[PDB]
Formats: sequence, structure tokens, C-alpha cells
Amino acid sequence: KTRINYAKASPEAFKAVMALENYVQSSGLEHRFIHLIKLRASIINGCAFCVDMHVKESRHDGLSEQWINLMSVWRESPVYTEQERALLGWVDAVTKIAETGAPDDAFETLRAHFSDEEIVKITVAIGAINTWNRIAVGFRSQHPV
Amino acid sequence: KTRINYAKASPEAFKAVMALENYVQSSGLEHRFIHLIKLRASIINGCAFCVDMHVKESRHDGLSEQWINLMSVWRESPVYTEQERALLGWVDAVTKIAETGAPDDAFETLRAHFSDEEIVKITVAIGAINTWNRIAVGFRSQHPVEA
Amino acid sequence: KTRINYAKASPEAFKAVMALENYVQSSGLEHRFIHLIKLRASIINGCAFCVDMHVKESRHDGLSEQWINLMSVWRESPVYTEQERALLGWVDAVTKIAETGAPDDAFETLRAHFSDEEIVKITVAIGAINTWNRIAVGFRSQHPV
Amino acid sequence: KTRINYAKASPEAFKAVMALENYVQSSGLEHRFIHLIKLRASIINGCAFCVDMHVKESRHDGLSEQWINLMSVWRESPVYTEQERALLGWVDAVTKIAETGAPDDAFETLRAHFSDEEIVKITVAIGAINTWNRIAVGFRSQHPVEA
Amino acid sequence: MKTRINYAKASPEAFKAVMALENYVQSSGLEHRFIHLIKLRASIINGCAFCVDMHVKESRHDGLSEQWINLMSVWRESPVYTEQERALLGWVDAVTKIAETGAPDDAFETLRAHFSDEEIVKITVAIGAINTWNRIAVGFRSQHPV
Amino acid sequence: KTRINYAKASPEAFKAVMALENYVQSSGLEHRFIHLIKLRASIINGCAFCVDMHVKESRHDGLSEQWINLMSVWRESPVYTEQERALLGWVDAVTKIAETGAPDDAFETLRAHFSDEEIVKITVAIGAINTWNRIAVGFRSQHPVE
Repeated sequence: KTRINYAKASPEAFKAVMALENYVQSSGLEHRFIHLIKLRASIINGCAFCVDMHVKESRHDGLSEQWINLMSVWRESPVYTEQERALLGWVDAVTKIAETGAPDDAFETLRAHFSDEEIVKITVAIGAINTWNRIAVGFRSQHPV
Repeated sequence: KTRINYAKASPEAFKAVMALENYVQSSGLEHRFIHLIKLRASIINGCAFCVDMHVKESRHDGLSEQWINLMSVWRESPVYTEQERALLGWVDAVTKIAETGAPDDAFETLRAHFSDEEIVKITVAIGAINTWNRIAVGFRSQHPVEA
Repeated sequence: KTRINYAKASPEAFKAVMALENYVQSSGLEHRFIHLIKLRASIINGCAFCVDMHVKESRHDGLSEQWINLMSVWRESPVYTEQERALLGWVDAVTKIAETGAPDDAFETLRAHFSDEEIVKITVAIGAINTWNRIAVGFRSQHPV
Repeated sequence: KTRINYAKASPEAFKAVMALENYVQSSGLEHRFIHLIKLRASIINGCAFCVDMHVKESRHDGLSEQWINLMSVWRESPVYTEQERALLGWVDAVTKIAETGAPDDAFETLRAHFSDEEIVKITVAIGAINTWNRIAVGFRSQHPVEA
Repeated sequence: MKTRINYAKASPEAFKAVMALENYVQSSGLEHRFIHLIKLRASIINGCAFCVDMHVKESRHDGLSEQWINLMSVWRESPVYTEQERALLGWVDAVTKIAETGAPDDAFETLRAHFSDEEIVKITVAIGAINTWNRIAVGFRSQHPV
Repeated sequence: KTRINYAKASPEAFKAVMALENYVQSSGLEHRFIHLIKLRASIINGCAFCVDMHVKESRHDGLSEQWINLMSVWRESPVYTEQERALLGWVDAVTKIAETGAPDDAFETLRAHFSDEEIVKITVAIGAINTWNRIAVGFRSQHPVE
């Protein structure tokens, strides 16, 4: 069902995206926040390949099944902390940038909880997962069953 | 914070929705399809109260964590059988009836995998969860948070 | 043409939906509000089968042609009372729950004109017509001409 | 409350739109089609001022209450002829031009039932009502209310 | 070809009627800068390459900068536009997308801060006019010169 | 007007995004296609900061004002070659991945005009500009005004 084996067709292009990924992982952001960014953006973008991966990674790091399962419907779930909600609002707004334009309210709420350095790391992370989602959905990557 | 305790505010209205729910549960549809309908519609509708409930019920009935977790992004997931995909296409179209109008392609794909009787049961089940989602989101029902 | 004669294919399922309909009818909500709920939701949902029925029902109960004809465009019509506008805002938000998430403003406006008991009955009624619309559009039910 | 009395604020601009309206009216298009175009576009655009007007005009020319009331939901209504359906598809596509881009299928179906000359008349008529809708909604024009 | 209908040939009378409204707008007294802005922005929203091509050329002829022309597709985030131009653009966007927005109070009041009621009527008729051209040109797949 | 000077707030994160950018620039794709990808995606995403930049880069590389100005409305413009149209359909589908899910028809059309290797470079380039647009709109970056 896969369209292109992208890692084989252009190894260097793949490695360039992976370099950005490796930066994200080592950026200093709490792993919990990285998991959240990756899982939530992948849900918005319909990327089963990435959702499968990030569910597994979140579980391995001890995040609860509720935290994982409710991520698709976070706005109405009391699971998430105020800081997590601030982050999720930004993940949503920025993932859907063409629609939302990244509103003042979402940014202000994020600023209450994070430094500008952290916000840059968060936003680069959102960009990175948005790239993987585009590659994986675009090329119909198939997750393991 | 909850807006209204609807079971208290109107016991009779609550009972009426519970009667429809009771019909769906005893309708004859495979449990697996009932869980799928309820979980997928709840995700589309943004209903955390129902998603929490239906994840838990799905788990109780032995559905895998992958089947549960991937429901939000089923189109791109190889987890679901062709029959499940037919059902999911219909849950999606019918939950979003105003936008999709329930197209011939989604209906024809469903008809390939289910009898007309089953299709009526499925469609009533979709209506039922759409009602619960509207009640729960509308009244800001709060799901339990685990320890 | 009709996809499925649903009352014939599953009499028990049809009976269950009619049971809910029967509750709504006897719920004690003013019938003017039941008509409004049914007509407006059916318009939003594109359900000609139900619009045809509820137009005729509204007329039978002596609601004016303007009240009926303007329901598709109520926001800009001075026909509707403040209480009706509060109800219409809720019908719209709840019918489009996936888009709107039933906002605070719509809820508080509704609370200003209806008791909590009435609000529960209203919201169950919105659910009920949303079910009928899904069945009728879903099975391509044909209204009489 | 009305925002601007536009006829008073700029009589010249008002007259210019009225001249286009006069063209549409005497264009040769069947009055039933003119009514249909005006009523349907007005519903899409949320223009109560124009819907009120065009409901009354349609009624005056003997169109049925069903024809009038089902226009908001025409796709699922058997009241409309195949020709009317072809026209309605185009009214919808062109009224929502930014979303649809006026697709080949909608144009092909229209072409089945109308000459190129008629299509130009139709499309100018769609443009004209789209202008009135923007003026009326834009300036919050208030329709009369019958007791 | 790529064109569906040669509309000026198929109905000269209908063409003349739309041109008459266009000729009103041109003569209306609105600053030509604002006329260009209304036409260019609405055409972009509506996906009308036929009109975008024409109105880019007209704007350039009247001495509007390449930035002013090119950033019109993404004006909300561009410091190019004056506060008055932004007020107008907000209204062009809201009214062009009337079915979605309903022409909100905020957009109207902001416009009111920069234009007289008479000017607002001329502006709104102008938005109507371009919205008509866009529907004709996209509808008929009119092809701009290359 | 600016929310965050991202290069100053996190030099390390900036360097990481620049590394991906430097790959794209030297990927071997024809610069015309790189400009097209960057300009179109930026228009879709409402990013004035990137549109301003990519308009200027396209002009420097000799692309016509028509090719630049019509990108916002490409579907209806005869300026673009069939190969460019194939690419544009993919840029649009993938930029709006949540809405479109990258359909078979768009992919097959792209395949008719580009090798699998090129398609990978193209899609990475789409991801890259989508990241820049999120950063610039997200942080309200302000482009220079001439």
C-alpha cells in the first residue's frame, strides 16, 4: 500500500529530515511535551503511521492510557494540566496555521507557561512533526500491526 | 466544570435516551461494531466524556490497544478489516451528515459488507451516539480521571 | 429513489427511534419550540424529508408562513423573538457540535430564557431530530410531492 | 437595526445596482428560473432580507409552498425537475465560487438543459443576487414582519 | 479550448449590463487605489486568475508597488498596508465571504472609522461588482493573456 | 509587532531549521520548482514574511512577474506548464494534508512529471516551507518594506 520507499529513493533528503528530528529530541524540552506535540499533531493530520509510533513511545515513557487516548479530544478532557492545555492550544493553532493564523489568545496562554526559548523549540517541534506527517501520509507509509 | 446534571434536571428525558441506548445494546449487532460506532463518532464530535467511556468498554471487551488508539486516524491505518473500513466510512459520513450528505459510494461500500437490517441497526446506533455526544459536550460532562 | 425502507428492514430499530420521538412530543416543551427545533436542525442537516414534514406540521399548528420560510436564515430575520433566537443559537451550536463544541455564550444565552429542565428537554429534542435527519438522508427517504 | 440607508447615502450606487437588476428582469429568462436563482442564492448567503422578498415573489407567480420551503434543502427533495436541479447545482457552485471553483460536473449538467446564451443570463443573474445579498447583509437591511 | 463560453459573444446584452455596473464603479469617486485594492483582493479570494492578471496590471500601471501587489494574497500579516487599507481589506474579505462571516460588527465599525457612509456604499457596490466578474470569469473559464 | 526573534531566542533551533533549509536549497531540484513550492505554500499558509522573501528570490532568478503574481490563483491561470500544474496540485494537497489526505489523483499526476527521487525531494521541500511558515506566522515575523 506504500507509494514510495522514501528512505531508499532519496537517502540524503530523508537524513536531512532526521537531522531536524534528532535536534528536537535533544533540544532540552521535557519528553512529555515532545510526546504531546507529536501525538496531537499526528492526530490532527490523520497520520496513522505517526500516531501508532507516538502512542507506543508515550506508553514506553509511562504516560497513562487516558493521557494517550483522550489526546484526540483534549479540549473536553480533565486529564490535561493547565500547562499541557496551553501547549495543546498552540499545537492545534500552529498545525492548522492556514485556518487559524496563530491567534493572540493561544500565544498569550502559551507565554504564561513557557519562555521564548522553549516556545521556539516547541514550534520547531510542531514543524518537524508536520513534516513527518506530510511525508508519511503523502507516501502512504504503513505502520506495523 | 459541569453545566447541568441532566439526569437530575430531567429524569424522564434521561430515561428516554437510556431506552434508545438499551435498544442499541440489545439490537443484535456484534459488540465490536457497536464499540467502533460509539468510539469513532465520539472522536469526530470532540466528546471526551464519551471517548473515555468507550475506550474503557472497548478494552473490557478485548479490543487491542492499537484498534482503540488508531480510531482517530483510521483511514491510514492497516489495523482495520475491510468490513470495519466500510463501517467507518459510514460512521464518518453520517456523523458529518450536513457536510457529506451520505454519498452513494459510502453507502454502496457499506452494503457490500452488511445486510439492510444490519445497516438500519448501524445507522440508529450512529444516531444514538450522536445524541449522547451532543448531551455530554453540551452540558460539559466530566469523565473520571484515573489514579 | 429510496435506498432502504428502514421501517420494514428493522421494525424494532424504527420503533426505538419512534419511542424517543414520542417522549419529545409528551415532554412538556411548548410545541412552538419543538417545531422550531425540528425545522431548523433539519434545514442545517439538508434533510428534505424532515423539512417537508416539519413545515407542514408547523403550518398545521398555526405558525406563520414567514416564521417558517425564514428559518433557514434566522440570524438576519426580525421575525424571531429574543427567546426564539436564544433557542436557535443552541439548535445551531448543538447540531454542529463537532465544529462549535457548544460555546459558553450560546449556553448562557439559552440559560437566560429557559430553565435547566427545559434545556435538558431541548437538547434531547435536538438529539432526536439529528437522528431522524441521519436516517432520512442516510436512506434517501422521499417526501410526498 | 439597519446600519446604513444605502439608497439615501449613495443614490448613484443604488441606481447602478438597480440598472443591473432591470437587465436581469427583462433578460428573457423564464421568471421561475429567476425566482429560483434569487431565492436559493439568498438562502446560501444568509440574507433574510432577500429571502423574505423572494419567497413573496415566488408565491405571487404561483410557485408551490413546497417548491419555496424545500429550497434550503433541495438536493434531497423530489419536488424539483431535472432542469431545476441542474440550475440549482450551478447556483450553489457559483454562489460559493471561492470554495468550489465552479466544477466541470456542475457546468456539464447545466449545459445539458440550457443554451450558452441562457447560461450567460443565468450567471449574471447569480452575480446580481450575490451583490444584493452582500448589500443587504452588509448594511443589516430589515425585512417587514407580518402580523 | 480551455474556455467554456465566450460570454460577450454568447450574450452581448448581458455583457453590456455587467460592464455598465463596472463603468459606474470607475466613475464613482472612490480613490483608484481603493478600487484596485477591492478588485485585486476579492479576485484572489475567489480564485479568479483572469481578474487577478488584469488587476495586477492595472495596479502596476497606476504606480502601486510590487510589494503592495504581491502581498495582497497574505495582507493580514504584511506591514505594507496602511491602517485605512487594512480597514478596507477586512471589509473586502468579510463581504466577499458573506456566507461564512455574515459581515460582523467589528469589520463594519473598523471600516466606519476610515470611510464615510457614502464611501462605504460605493465600496460595497464595488465589492459586489468584482464578485460578479469573478463568478463570470471563473464560471466560464476565461483565459487571461500570457 | 514581532512576538519572538527566533534566531536570537534559540540560536540552536534556528541552526537546525537552517540545516534542513540548506539541504533543500542544494537538493538538485531545479530552482524554479523550489521557488514555486516555497511561494505557493507560503500563500496558502498566509505567511507574508515568506511570500515577500520568495517573491524577491523568484524575481532575482528571472521568473516573470506573471508567474509570481498568479501563484495565488494558479488553478485558473494558463501561465503554468503541465509539469508546474502537477507540482502545484501536490503542493496544495500536501500543504493541506489534514483536509485532503494526499489523494491518489494528485500523486499519480505528480508521478507523470517527476521521478520518485524528485518526488521525495519535493515533498521534503513542502515540509520545510510548511515549517518556516509556522515559525514566521506563529512569531509574527515582519518582512522589510521598500
